[PDB]
Amino acid sequence: SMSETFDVELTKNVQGLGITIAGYIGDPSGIFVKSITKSSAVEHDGRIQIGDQIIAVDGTNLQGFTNQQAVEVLRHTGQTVLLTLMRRGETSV
Repeated sequence: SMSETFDVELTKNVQGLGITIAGYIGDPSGIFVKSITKSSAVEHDGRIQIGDQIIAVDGTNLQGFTNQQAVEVLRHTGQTVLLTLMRRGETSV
């Protein structure tokens, strides 16, 4: 197994952060970056990539949460956000 964990301090503009994030919902888990908007704060920063897992927001660890619970933390953020992400490079399946 191998992963990278990193954090990114971001300040929203008119387009917000500029990421679309998703996880499985219904009856491993997690929420992941699906897309990054052109000219967004996230794109400008350059570190975050599609497939990165969001594992913490503003001091709140998300890894024990339901995916929708985690989504709601992101939805209710203020203008400045500290995101912690995990990027998996090797897995055993």
